[PDB]
Amino acid sequence: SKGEELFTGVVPILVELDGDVNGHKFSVSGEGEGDATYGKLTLKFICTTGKLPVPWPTLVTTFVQCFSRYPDHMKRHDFFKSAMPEGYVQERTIFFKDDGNYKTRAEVKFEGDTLVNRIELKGIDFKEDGNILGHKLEYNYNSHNVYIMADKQKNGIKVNFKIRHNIEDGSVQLADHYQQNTPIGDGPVLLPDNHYLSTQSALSKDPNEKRDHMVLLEFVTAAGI
Repeated sequence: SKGEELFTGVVPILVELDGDVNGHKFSVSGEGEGDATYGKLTLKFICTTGKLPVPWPTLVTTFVQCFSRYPDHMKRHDFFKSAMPEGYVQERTIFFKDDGNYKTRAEVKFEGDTLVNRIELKGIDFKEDGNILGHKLEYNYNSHNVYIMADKQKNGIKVNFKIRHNIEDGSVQLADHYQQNTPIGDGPVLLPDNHYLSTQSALSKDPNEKRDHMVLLEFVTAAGI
């Protein structure tokens, strides 16, 4: 396919987010690199408007699936890379159990040789005293499976999954994800058979960094075929 060749080495990544959660406005910038050969991502995010109003972990999923490692035998199912360099639109709705929801819209594509993820986030109906606004989530992250399916009507894919956020009291915060991706260009893309992505992520901090930020290491590989 098209994009395949674009991912053959380490690619620099730029992440830009504009958000509003219950009237609290904020901006985030992130930079790093991805190496789809190992399904590996390394990023650092910085809250540019000051203190992040929600917990960092809640934004992970929002902050580039084209960096997933697809095994040789599954290359024909890699929609993400097939949409490059023109890119794709990724939209979601994220429902926090017994809490508010996030609505996101992003464009992911290449600007020169940098892979760009530009997002607009809108959060509503959050409880001022819930796990999100109340900042009760631990600073860590779990492994998940992300289910993918073809959408022949929109020439895209539909994706669904649940994230499990650990709460400081030992409990769990569920986050139901509903997602749609559609190509930006008019060129051909690869529509996949049902399959899934297996994820793992580690969160850390930069000891010498005074701004509000998050350091992220993540591995993702496709499976189920």
